[PDB]
Amino acid sequence: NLAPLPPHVPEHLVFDFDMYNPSNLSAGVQEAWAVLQESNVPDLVWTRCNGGHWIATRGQLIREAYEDYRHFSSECPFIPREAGEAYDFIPTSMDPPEQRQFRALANQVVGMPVVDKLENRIQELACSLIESLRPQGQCNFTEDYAEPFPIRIFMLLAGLPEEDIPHLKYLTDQMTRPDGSMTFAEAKEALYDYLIPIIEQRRQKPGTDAISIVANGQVNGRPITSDEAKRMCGLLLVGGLDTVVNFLSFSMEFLAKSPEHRQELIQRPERIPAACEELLRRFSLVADGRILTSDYEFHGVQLKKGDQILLPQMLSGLDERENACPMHVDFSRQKVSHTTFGHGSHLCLGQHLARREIIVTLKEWLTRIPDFSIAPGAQIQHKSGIVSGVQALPLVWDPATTKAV
Ligand code: HEM
Ligand SMILES: CC1(C)[C@H]2CC[C@]1(C)C(=O)C2
Ligand SMILES: [K+]
Repeated sequence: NLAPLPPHVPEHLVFDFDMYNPSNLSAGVQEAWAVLQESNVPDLVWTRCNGGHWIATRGQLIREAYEDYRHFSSECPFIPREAGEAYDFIPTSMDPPEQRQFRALANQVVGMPVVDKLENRIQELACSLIESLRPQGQCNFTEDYAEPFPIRIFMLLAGLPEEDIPHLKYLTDQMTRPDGSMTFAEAKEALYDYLIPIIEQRRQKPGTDAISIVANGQVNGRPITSDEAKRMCGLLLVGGLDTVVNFLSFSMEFLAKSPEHRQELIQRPERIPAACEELLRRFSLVADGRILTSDYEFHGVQLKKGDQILLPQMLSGLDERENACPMHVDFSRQKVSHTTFGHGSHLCLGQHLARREIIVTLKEWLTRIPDFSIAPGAQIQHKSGIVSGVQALPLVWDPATTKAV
């Protein structure tokens, strides 16, 4: 149920939003979150759900809060409170100045030059998976492409066996969209139980994979400890297994429902980079936040030391103060404004690898299967959380319209 109102929270600012189960969920998850941006609702509200916390609802306030690490700390970034307390991943659980040194090391394994290195295998794998599904006339897109494609690339990058994917994917999902069988703390500890033996193994026998580079790496001179390497590798696992996976499915659900947008990109495959950005704005999917270090008056509201505030990256680009007609997808938008990959000092390091997996998917899929639909009568359901997603996505096409390349 609800959590009792704190003394400092005025009554006219209460709007009971549940981020794990929004009441408008059937209309789509972005639409369900967009109810916070209607005429009746203020820029900053308090919900009594999930222990009780603030939510900033506007792009202006979300950008402002992510720039100010002094008042708004990363130490406790997840809601509910006990998930945020247990959270100790690197570099996401630290503020500047100390987080900055770990960023350069993580950038060695997921940054731009490693993307260039992988580009040939990313190409190879997409074409292979799509050419396999092509004669079939149908697929559950989430199972058949959206999961195997990003995840297999990450397991290659990190040098882990493919047979381990089911176990790891399950644990990751409990951290982002819990079903109640595991607490955040139990999920995290089980991921660490997996990593520790492997990090010890590649510290005595180094390879060229991602885990070997992190474990044998250096932060601003000094050798990195086994503990820090475990906490950095934990984040990379979560990021590689539950981000692009979920976004690909939102993008393809839209494309199956809009043959005009599908056609524009077939006619002009050079607009596909630009299309990628608009889809990232419209189908943004991440929402975490920050904790108040002191009492602070933020835009005429009293925040108290210890309060959690959810600062949904998702909402910035759906805000009509930033983009006009925000629920409409337009590939020739003049300025595409979002904070899909974050804002401030914690800007997503894997964003280059993300965009390449997205752009290669669009180009290579439309090139082979230009005409497809949602399976008729099937109702598409979303799920909300720290990272939102899609439960299933049955597609159908007719194999005579396809092209073997
Ligand atoms: C659709 C794809 C993706 C989205 C929307 C996304 C979103 C984000 C967001 C919002 C943050 C900031 C978190 C915060 O401020 O608390 C972030 C950080 C981060 N992401 Fe991503 N991400 C994506 C893909 C990836 C991938 C594929 C990886 C690579 C394994 C990854 C690795 C990281 C890392 C290492 C950080 C931590 C950076 C730091 O704290 O300094 N992300 N991402
Ligand atoms: C997307 C992410 C990698 C980023 C925000 C949520 C996430 C799952 C993390 O724990 C950090
Ligand atoms: K913490």
